[PDB]
Amino acid sequence: SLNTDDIQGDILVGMHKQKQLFYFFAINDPATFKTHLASDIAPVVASVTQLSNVATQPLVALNIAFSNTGLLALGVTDNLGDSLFANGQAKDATSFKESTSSWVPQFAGTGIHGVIILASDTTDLIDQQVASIESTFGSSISKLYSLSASIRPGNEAGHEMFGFLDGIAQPAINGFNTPLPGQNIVDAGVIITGATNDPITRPSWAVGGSFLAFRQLEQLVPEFNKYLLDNAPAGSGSLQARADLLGARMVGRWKSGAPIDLTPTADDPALGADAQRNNNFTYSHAGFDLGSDQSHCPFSAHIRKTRPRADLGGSLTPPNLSAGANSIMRSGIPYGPEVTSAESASNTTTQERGLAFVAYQAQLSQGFHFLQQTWADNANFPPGKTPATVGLDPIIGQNNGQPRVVNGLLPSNSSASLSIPQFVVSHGGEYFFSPPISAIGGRLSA
Ligand code: HEM
Ligand SMILES: *[C@@H]1O[C@H](CO)[C@@H](O[C@@H]2O[C@H](CO)[C@@H](O[C@@H]3O[C@H](CO)[C@@H](O)[C@H](O)[C@@H]3O)[C@H](O)[C@H]2NC(C)=O)[C@H](O)[C@H]1NC(C)=O
Ligand SMILES: *[C@@H]1O[C@H](CO)[C@@H](O)[C@H](O)[C@H]1NC(C)=O
Ligand SMILES: *[C@@H]1O[C@H](CO)[C@@H](O)[C@H](O)[C@H]1NC(C)=O
Ligand SMILES: C[As](C)(=O)[O-]
Repeated sequence: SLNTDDIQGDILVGMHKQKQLFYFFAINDPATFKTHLASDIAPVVASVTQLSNVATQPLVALNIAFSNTGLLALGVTDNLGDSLFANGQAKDATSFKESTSSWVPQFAGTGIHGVIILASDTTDLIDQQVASIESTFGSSISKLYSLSASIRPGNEAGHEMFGFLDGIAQPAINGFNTPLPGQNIVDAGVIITGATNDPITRPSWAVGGSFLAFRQLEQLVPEFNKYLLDNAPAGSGSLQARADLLGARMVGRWKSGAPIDLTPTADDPALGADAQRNNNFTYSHAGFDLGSDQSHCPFSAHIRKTRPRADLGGSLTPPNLSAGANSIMRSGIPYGPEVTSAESASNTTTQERGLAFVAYQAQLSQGFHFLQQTWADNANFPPGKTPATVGLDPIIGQNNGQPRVVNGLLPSNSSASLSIPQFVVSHGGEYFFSPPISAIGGRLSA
């Protein structure tokens, strides 16, 4: 099975901290960088084992990942077996029908050699650890960009910026996770490079790693909320209820985490909070035609677009096991301030906030990149539906900056289209490789 002593913590279990910093660096002096990578970083890289034990949480959890150009800067010229990783995310932007005009300039290029993920319960601890790293490495490293992120405050902890409980759904790794009801079950090699049934040849030092797809996704929260009020379906329910319904129809879950498939007309917070129930569905319903029924959940809903379940065949009763190879592990975390009074009032965002999106997978072409291009951005996915035009994912679907046509959202008429402005704005990111911990003070320091 998996050697969890040698797998970086964020890949499989997440950092388990209130605050994170994504610290994007260039390598100036490989020789000196390597010395300190081996001596100072490697020994303190947090493993899955370490982060899985409540009694061995580090004060600051550290992970580290390298871009293609970072590996080359280290003289590591081996083929990692991933062309998307090699080319970098900036080159991939066309695949997602987005312009680099909105990108963080530092992302729009291949100058970034890596990212250090620091995680801690206070920003003070993170800041001090940055100081220690910079003093240790000196001018052998340059900070190019950073992004601070945090779990949201109070009762919104674990919710993303639109207000929805996040981090319910992940693939279970066969032989490692004990699966929850409804959860997909996949080979380790879907997530971990060189692991069980990863068909791609890797360098030996890379066995136990994963590809990290980072995306800085700004969310326009006041704009989103206004759209919901303005386009809420008619009905006998209150305006707030009907606006909330439309939001949940877009996501596929209510804010509590309750899947709309299991509770189509109102939130069920007891269900949302219950990990034994809140993923226990396939999209199939007795007496309903899977191909045309959007009364439980639109074909276009975010979670349905990103894990189709019964939409791609297989069991109509849970768990559905379809499309395991297109699973991602998600370790995203919100960034930016809470929505301010003035923004709430004006419906207009002025302070950047959103999701520091992190997806892990063994093949970028099967994971994040696939979900975004082949499913979310595909107006005829899922296939074989009636009507055939599902439209785009209303959360992440992109159409070159144009409003997205999204069908199925209104319960009264599945043929009714909404034309929806983007509420998520990509500011880009990069593809990294999080190596096994042994490689950090091993090959990468040699
Ligand atoms: C800021 C942008 C995004 C927001 C606000 C967002 C929000 C959410 C929410 C609220 C959930 C439901 C929580 C859960 O089931 O765990 C979810 C699930 C998910 N999202 Fe996102 N998401 C975003 C971007 C992305 C992107 C870019 C992808 C991949 C291309 C992605 C893939 C997924 C997947 C795979 C699931 C779980 C689906 C399942 O297993 O049923 N999301 N997202
Ligand atoms: C996850 O969801 C499934 C359904 O998709 C749940 O299984 C269902 O559980 C209910 C209540 O326990 C079962 O009800 C039974 O129906 C049979 C009809 O054959 C009846 O003879 C019994 O008297 C009873 O009413 C239902 O059969 C069962 N369905 C299936 C397909 O297994 C399951 O309980 C959920 N898991 C969790 C942890 O909630
Ligand atoms: C924000 O949008 C809501 C709903 O459309 C509207 O009632 C309100 O007047 C808007 N705020 C401003 C400042 O226009
Ligand atoms: C359903 O929506 C379609 C597409 O806009 C429209 O042509 C049709 O008239 C609608 N049906 C009803 C009953 O509103
Ligand atoms: C999942 As059912 C009880 O609507 O067939």
